[PDB]
Amino acid sequence: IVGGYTCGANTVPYQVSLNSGYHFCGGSLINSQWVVSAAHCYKSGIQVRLGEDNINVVEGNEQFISASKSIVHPSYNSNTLNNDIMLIKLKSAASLNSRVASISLPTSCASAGTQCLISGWGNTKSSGTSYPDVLKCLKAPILSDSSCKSASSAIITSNMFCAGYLEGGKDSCQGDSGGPVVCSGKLQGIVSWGSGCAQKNKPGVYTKVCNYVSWIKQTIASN
Ligand SMILES: COC(=O)[C@H](Cc1cccc(C(=N)N)c1)NC(=O)CNS(=O)(=O)c1ccc(C)cc1
Ligand SMILES: [Ca+2]
Repeated sequence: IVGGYTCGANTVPYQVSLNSGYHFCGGSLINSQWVVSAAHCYKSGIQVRLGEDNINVVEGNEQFISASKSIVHPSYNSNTLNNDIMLIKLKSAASLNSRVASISLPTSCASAGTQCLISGWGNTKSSGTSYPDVLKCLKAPILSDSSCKSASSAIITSNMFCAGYLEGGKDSCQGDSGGPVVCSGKLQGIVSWGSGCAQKNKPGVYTKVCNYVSWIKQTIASN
């Protein structure tokens, strides 16, 4: 996260860290046994870490649980990042409490102008690299599709939405991928892609979760 602030230990209880010997992606706990993340974060041998703040120090509220199954969206296109979403089932249900909680799925799609909370342990520099050990937070508004396409010229599908600032300076970054974008207490997006980080007229692009609720629900019900 670039231009954000330190969230505070466990103030974002649904945030998870995907670890394969090191943190490589974020994720969101949607219930005691399932996590949602980005399809481009797919990898075998994933361990989910819950209740994390400083990912390099055992602080006492963590739950480390291995994944038993990973399900990338059937229509994920790695070239365009369309349908960049994946579900991860935990080998065992996590113990939910004040520091480890799930985030609800949306019942409707959020509108441009809505303020959302984005979080992660990704790079904090727009130029060069500097990885924080504690969770960073960023408040950012959903941008209109027209204002976005008009700025980045990049290809934005109906399963994506831009959030951030066209002036640059604040944005999600490398290592934040798969992380949550929460608006109105519901999971509305997943950190997906962008051109560099916090560059002017290059806002972050997120997976539009409201379009996948049916798939998520059905998949969780049969797996
Ligand atoms: C990959 O390294 C990076 O610094 C960022 C990471 C990232 C991830 C998720 C969201 C954001 C964000 N800004 N909100 C940033 N992405 C890039 O810089 C990618 N742009 S890119 O134009 O460099 C590019 C595009 C496609 C390929 C195969 C490789 C590189
Ligand atoms: Ca820790």
